[PDB]
Amino acid sequence: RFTSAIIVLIVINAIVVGMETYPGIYQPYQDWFYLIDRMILWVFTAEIILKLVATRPRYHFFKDSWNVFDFLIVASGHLFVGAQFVTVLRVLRVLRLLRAVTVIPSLRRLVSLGNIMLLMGLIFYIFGVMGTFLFRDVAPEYFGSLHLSLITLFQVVTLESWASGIMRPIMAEVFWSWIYFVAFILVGTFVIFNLFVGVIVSNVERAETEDAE
Amino acid sequence: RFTSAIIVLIVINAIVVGMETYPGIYQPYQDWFYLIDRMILWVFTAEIILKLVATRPRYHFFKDSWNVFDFLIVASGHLFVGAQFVTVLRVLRVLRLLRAVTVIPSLRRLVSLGNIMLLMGLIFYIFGVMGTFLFRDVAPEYFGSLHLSLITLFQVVTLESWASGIMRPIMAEVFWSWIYFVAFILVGTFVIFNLFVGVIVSNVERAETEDAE
Amino acid sequence: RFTSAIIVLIVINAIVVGMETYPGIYQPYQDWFYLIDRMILWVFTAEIILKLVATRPRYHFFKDSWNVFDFLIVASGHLFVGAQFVTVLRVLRVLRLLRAVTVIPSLRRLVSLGNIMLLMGLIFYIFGVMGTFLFRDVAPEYFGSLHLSLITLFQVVTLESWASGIMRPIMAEVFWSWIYFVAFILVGTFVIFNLFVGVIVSNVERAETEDAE
Amino acid sequence: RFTSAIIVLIVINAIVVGMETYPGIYQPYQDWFYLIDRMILWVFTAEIILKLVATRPRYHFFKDSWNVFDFLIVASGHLFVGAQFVTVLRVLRVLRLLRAVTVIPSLRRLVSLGNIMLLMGLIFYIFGVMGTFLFRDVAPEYFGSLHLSLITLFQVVTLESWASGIMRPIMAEVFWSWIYFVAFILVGTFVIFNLFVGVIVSNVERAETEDAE
Repeated sequence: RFTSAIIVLIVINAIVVGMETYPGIYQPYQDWFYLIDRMILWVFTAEIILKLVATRPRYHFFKDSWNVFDFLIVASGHLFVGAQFVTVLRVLRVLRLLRAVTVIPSLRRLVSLGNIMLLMGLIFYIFGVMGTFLFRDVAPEYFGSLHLSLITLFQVVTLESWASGIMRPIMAEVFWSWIYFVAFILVGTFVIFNLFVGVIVSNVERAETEDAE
Repeated sequence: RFTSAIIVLIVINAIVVGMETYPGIYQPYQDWFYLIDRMILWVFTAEIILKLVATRPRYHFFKDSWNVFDFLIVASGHLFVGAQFVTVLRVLRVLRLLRAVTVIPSLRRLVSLGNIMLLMGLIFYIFGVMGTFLFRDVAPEYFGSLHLSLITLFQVVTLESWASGIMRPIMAEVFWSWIYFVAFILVGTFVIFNLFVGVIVSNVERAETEDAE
Repeated sequence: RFTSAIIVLIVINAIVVGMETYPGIYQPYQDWFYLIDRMILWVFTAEIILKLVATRPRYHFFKDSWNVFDFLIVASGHLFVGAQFVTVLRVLRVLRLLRAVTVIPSLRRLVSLGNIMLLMGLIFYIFGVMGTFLFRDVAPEYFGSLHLSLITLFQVVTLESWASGIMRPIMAEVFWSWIYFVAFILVGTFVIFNLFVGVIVSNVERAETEDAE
Repeated sequence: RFTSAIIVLIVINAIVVGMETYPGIYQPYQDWFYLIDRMILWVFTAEIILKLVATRPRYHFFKDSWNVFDFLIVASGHLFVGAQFVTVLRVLRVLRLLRAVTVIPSLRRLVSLGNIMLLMGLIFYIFGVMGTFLFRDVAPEYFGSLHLSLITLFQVVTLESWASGIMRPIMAEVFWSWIYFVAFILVGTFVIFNLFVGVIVSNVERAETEDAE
């Protein structure tokens, strides 16, 4: 019943945080949700404390990642409303909704690429700098800076409005721009496909390892 | 021949409902399709009744989901044209075209995510509220409300016009907006891929279970 | 050498057809490509005839689909330039480039859904008619007609500009329009994924059947 | 330590090339990065030379593709700043960042379609020419030329703004244009899916061959 009680509050406070967003609800029942917040934080501190002793020596609790998360989460919520950064700590309190992941199984269940990731990162950097020198002057919004180039090239990998929005217009100035992007799309696309082809093989392999165990 | 006769009418009435849409056809042969509708509903009531007795004791019919569906469908079509909600019941009559699914096999053949679905739902809620507070004032159409945020964030997951349509314009006001969406896209995208990676493993597993049976 | 000779011409005439497109090239070497066309058609008729006798009794040739294709293709190209439909037959001549598929292996190599396809078709028809009645008046371009609805709903399945281009604007008039499309997208998307999940299982199964053979 | 030393410089020069992009940084520390470039090129020439002798007889070095790449890369960087094409050789120097791929394993690890690729290429050519004759006059930007048609048809395969951006507008002039594109999309899409269905089967097969070895 302990866990169920906690999971319940999480959902309850979770829905309340959404109500706290509405400026309207805030005028009438501003305090009501305010107090309920103080109450939940308290019950959670008590919960955390209990768990601490029960975990085994207090140490073990600090060993578990899920527990430490719940600890840190509650800690931030504990910090007085006022503070150097009243707002940030105030907003980070919403992170407690993440408690839902820890408290309930399965979710945690769901929650080998580095190599390819690094290669791709290198690729983006290369084309990012090249693109900047190639279209920054004429297209300052997209290619103006290295960071602007990074974001635009990420947009093209997602293939969102790459032609109509980016390439077609750029071709007006530079007819050969297609030479730059088509190849980029091919390489980027190709890697992504292989990446997936690799994640699933490791997936199926895990299934077999599971049967062995 | 009984089933074939029924499947035939379904297709016939199915094509007629499409004709009933055209205001033009309505003027000339309005009545012709009108009468054909009354006739089909009748033959279907007779059909349903027959099935009821044949199913075994009348009970069994009420046991089958496909049969109950056909029952409820026909029932709605039975309700007099006029009624409190003449229109709704009148439009719901089109649901009888769904009879095609029940009557013919295979279709029914085609017709383990909850966990991930819940996690994602939680995620959208979190970002939905955050986005509302972050861009609602400046971007009332997209972020104005919690529900508006939900729809816009769903659009970005589909990756449709996220950059050109949403992000680029939002960056004008908030340059850091990219920090909010890129991460969102990664998380959302990542889950989706894993979700698929899981549905297919359960799929292939079913294939093996089938051979065992 | 016979086949190689034929494959060569195909590629040669194939490149020529592309040149025949340019109005410029047409002025200078209009005749040159014109004559080369007559020559190739002739050599192909001779080829077809030879094959006919060689196939075994002439009959067998008419048994093979690839051969009949090549036959029909050449036949159309044989029809005099002038005719009732000088243009159509003239343009259909380009179909001979398809000879490349027949003549060369592998291509033919590359070149269980019906059930789902039918279900989906039914689905589109249902929503197509519903959409027409729902937004045709206000949105005649997209929903104006049943066929217009079909094309727009196909666009949304491809997920191309569904929100920014279609849904967002439609919401201006109808705020609940999202209720109609989101569900549509889910159903359509879901089926597509399962469809793929099925094509690949049949694919892998074929691989195993191949090893058995 | 030798390799680590080299991998380090690569990353260091890699970050410097990105700084060399900024016109601002260029004014203050233009020379500083300039000299560091000369120094790295030197250490790399020495590196290449050492490897040459160590490879076994100098020959073997010239046998390895990775080594030859590193050789050619450095060679271009060696060419004096000034030259017939001062700029091109100057820009190609960035290719040395590719050294990262050679020097570090894994990347190289990541780095059976021809048949389908050829078929698709043929397909694009066919539709490319047809599209040109069909919409070039009215739509010169998209269909104006054979090459313009190629790029636009590639855009539609990516499914980016095909309807809203291309098809819808084209329908204004030609209502039947949908007949041309829908089929194109189906064929192109279908092949792509099968292509993937084939790459992964070869992938999984390699996994099995690996266990055999």
